[PDB]
Amino acid sequence: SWPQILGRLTDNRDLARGQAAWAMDQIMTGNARPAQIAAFAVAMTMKAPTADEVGELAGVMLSHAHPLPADTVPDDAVDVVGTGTVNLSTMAAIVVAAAGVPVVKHGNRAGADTLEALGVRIDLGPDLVARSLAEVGIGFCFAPRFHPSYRHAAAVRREIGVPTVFNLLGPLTNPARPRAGLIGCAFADLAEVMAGVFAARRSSVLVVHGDDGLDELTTTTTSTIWRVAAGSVDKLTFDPAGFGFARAQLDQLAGGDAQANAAAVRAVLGGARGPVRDAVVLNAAGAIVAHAGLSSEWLPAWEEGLRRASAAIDTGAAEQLLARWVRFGRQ
Amino acid sequence: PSWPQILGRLTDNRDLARGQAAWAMDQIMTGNARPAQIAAFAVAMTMKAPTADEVGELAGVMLSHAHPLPADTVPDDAVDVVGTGGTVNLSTMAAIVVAAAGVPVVKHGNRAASSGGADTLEALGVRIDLGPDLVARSLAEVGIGFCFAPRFHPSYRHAAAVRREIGVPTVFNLLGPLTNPARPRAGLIGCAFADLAEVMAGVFAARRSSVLVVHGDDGLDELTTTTTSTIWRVAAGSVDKLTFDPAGFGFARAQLDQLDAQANAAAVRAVLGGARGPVRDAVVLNAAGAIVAHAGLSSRAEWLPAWEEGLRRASAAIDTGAAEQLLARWVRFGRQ
Ligand SMILES: O=C(O)c1ccccc1Nc1ccc(OCCCP(=O)(O)O)cc1C(=O)O
Ligand SMILES: O=C(O)c1ccccc1Nc1ccc(OCCCP(=O)(O)O)cc1C(=O)O
Repeated sequence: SWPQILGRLTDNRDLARGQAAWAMDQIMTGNARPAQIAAFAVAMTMKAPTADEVGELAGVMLSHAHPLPADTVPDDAVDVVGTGTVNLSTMAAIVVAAAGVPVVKHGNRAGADTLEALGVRIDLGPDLVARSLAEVGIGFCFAPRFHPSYRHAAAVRREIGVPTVFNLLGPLTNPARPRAGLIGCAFADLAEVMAGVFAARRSSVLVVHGDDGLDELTTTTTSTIWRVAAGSVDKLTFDPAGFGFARAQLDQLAGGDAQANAAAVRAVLGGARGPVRDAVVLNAAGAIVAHAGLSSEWLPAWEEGLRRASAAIDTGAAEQLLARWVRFGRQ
Repeated sequence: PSWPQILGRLTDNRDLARGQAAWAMDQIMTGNARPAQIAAFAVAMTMKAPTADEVGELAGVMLSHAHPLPADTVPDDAVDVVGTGGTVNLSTMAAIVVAAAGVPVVKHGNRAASSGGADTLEALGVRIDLGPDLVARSLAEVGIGFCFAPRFHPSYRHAAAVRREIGVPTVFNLLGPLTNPARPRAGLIGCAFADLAEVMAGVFAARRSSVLVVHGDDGLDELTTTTTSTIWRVAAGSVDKLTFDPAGFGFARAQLDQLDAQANAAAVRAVLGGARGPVRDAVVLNAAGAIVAHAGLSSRAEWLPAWEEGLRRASAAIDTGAAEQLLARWVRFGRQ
């Protein structure tokens, strides 16, 4: 019951097995008042959620969500996304796909806004996302379309404004269920929890947190990486200087509205050089490294990832892929 | 100031700045707060661990919006007798006994949506839903009055609703006893939550009230006879933590089970009728506590002598039949 679960949380106790799932299921079946949703969200956040608990929450969401048709998602598909740099992750995603690694993203409007500004059709049913993945090499699951039952939880989150445990679930509830990815987490304390959740489902993932606060591999300083592979977690410090990347300023990597990001995307994929390109290349490589961690060395993998990412841009393959992505939505 | 700012601060486990709790409660009471914001605020403040300043701001806002009793109609030395709950039988009986001893009593409560304070009184034939003028007259003519919460705190209705929806106790559970609209300066105030009792006492202290905030070490929001009780003695803006043992005053230990509105009424009639037992003892104990608190208003009398006088007065109020008569007169007053 709610008094039971909420009571347990306000007493600063971890939940028993299944309780978080029950709570989430009530929320997802419209059997939860806004006050109950809000109380749970806040309490779960201030207690400090466990990997088990967050896993149960994402599990329920995925159990209710629209799936992609059987055998439409390649076994080695990847995600590139952050909890919240949507400009960097959107560009990295295009680059990774152009390098030949299938990419299936999942998001909402406020990084879907940027893709729409670029002329991409973001709101597609499972059948067409599958077609997009196969034919273009990339797909996007529009969260409101795939998680309609979450709308009540979505409204509460906007009403209270502040971040909660629910801010962690985006990368964990991709309806296409990619087994790999580059996952940004702005909250250092929670990044290890997310990595724990990915470890549980045996994903090959790099959970990343810039030491400057970015939910992305940064170039202004070092980054912390929770490398998830073989169901286990390794925590590393990462410095892109080891790969010849010059230090940049934080203000140089920041995003703007959909139109500004769209302009930045066209610039980078058009061959523009500077710190924005560098960050994109770096994060694209990270996703490729995660992809490699599925079927099997750290530095050689990175060096190869950086080559493939840079080439995907310089050959124009990334720019072409975007053009083909746009053209797909019209055909 | 905003909900994101305030809720963000609380979730970061920081105390609020001066005025923020007040701003939040004001929003809640002027209908400018979403149920989700209300619930988030109540839960977040609870898990952060509320301060006396913060709870004081909440109660302060509520009282600033409340309907007052008319000028010069509440005696200087009026007292409250109540618990946070979450012992209505005991506090109701204790209140009648205290009033019959000659200490003006003004209570504050609401009907229960499951049982509560007003329900016991209704079952006894008391008219609970009176306006300020009639509560004032009740207090003057009968020696006791009851402020029906919905009537005096109308703007609080949205907050009260959210309380029930989330179920679990929050800091909001402290506000009832802290927002008696007659603003009595003394009382016996029970708190079921041992952690928040000290906070309550701090709020009363800031007001320079003379109160015993009480928590039975068996969990009762009332002075118990089953074991010891923790009392936060509030007087002269100072809080003093004490442990109270009824055995020190000759009370035999009782079991918890020995302590429904129709059933509460029967228990009230029995005790006021002279029936001996653990229930009477508990009533006499808490009545005496209210009387000790009352004494702390004007005199700096010692702990022991004050209690012994309190116990004598409570017992006499029952044994002379004064308590029984006062209830009857209370019932007749409403029917007039
Ligand atoms: O807004 C609505 O009432 C609604 C109506 C139809 C379909 C979806 C609707 N809202 C949503 C449903 C799911 C959802 O889940 C998206 C997950 C949020 P996150 O990006 O993972 O953090 C978000 C919304 C929304 O209103 O934004
Ligand atoms: O229930 C509480 O937590 C509470 C605490 C302190 C004071 C009053 C409290 N309750 C209420 C206050 C106002 C109210 O308003 C009800 C509607 C009043 P009106 O019809 O507009 O005049 C209802 C309650 C309640 O307990 O349900």
